[PDB]
Amino acid sequence: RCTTFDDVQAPNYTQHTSSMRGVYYPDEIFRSDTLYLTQDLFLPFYSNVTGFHTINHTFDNPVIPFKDGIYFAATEKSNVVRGWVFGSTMNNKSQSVIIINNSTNVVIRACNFELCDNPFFAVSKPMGTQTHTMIFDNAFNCTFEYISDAFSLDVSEKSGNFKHLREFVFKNKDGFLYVYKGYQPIDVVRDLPSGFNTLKPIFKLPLGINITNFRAILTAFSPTWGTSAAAYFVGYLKPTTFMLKYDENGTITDAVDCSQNPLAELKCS
Ligand SMILES: *[C@@H]1O[C@H](CO)[C@@H](O[C@@H]2O[C@H](CO)[C@@H](O)[C@H](O)[C@H]2NC(C)=O)[C@H](O)[C@H]1NC(C)=O
Ligand SMILES: *[C@@H]1O[C@H](CO)[C@@H](O)[C@H](O)[C@H]1NC(C)=O
Repeated sequence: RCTTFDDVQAPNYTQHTSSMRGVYYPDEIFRSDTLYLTQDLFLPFYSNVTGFHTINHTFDNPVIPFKDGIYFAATEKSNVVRGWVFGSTMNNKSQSVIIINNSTNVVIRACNFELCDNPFFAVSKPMGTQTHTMIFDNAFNCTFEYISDAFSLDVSEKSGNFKHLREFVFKNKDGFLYVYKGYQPIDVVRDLPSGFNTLKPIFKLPLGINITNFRAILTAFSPTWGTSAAAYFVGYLKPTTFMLKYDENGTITDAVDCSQNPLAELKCS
């Protein structure tokens, strides 16, 4: 059973900056102590980024075009952003893959899903426990199934600053859904803080599905819906030439966006 919310305020599509975020290890090669020039799908430095903010009567989960791949950040203190649906029609007329953390397991399922237009987890604000999981009402022709080892995640509403910055890069390449991940702690009340955090590949999903759109799977907090403060950010990957500095320990510690300006475009420098 799918549930829509009553009086949702429309999204504002606020604009923010990506600073120097979104850099990821572009492949599996273990380069070390070198500079590496490549042309790949990168998020250019100081690109515009769309901020979807959940607060008060606002609950931003619209269908967002996937295009050539995305950078996706989330500023969190109450584990609101819990997953994504990647697909095309977002109907059960086509294949979709759901990638979620449902508070005990990480689930990745590629099926013909009867998606809820307003998919959400629901948590009791007084009881502090997850009560509902309403993402789809039916599923058939399931093509991919992954369920992680069990864990225990704090689902309850928290107060104060956003303490967790969770970054991801999603690409559809060679029939695979590449999922890159990075994390860093923060303490901020708004916006996507400036910084640099290389993302590492965590999934290379052999789905082979058409992914033109996606939707964020969020968390409503009820005491009959309600919200808790959160925000995610979508940037679009573009074909760009980057120079990645692989340190002596094999770590990407710095990068130059060669299209940023002629000073950067010193071949590059
Ligand atoms: C998160 O999803 C997992 C996977 O569907 C759930 O684990 C399964 O739960 C069902 C009953 O709900 C059991 O029959 C299965 O044996 C479980 N599978 C595994 C691998 O443990 C889990 O219960 C879900 N968590 C929440 C909080 O809904
Ligand atoms: C999903 O497919 C079933 C039949 O397979 C159909 O009854 C249902 O209406 C579809 N979903 C939606 C949202 O229409």
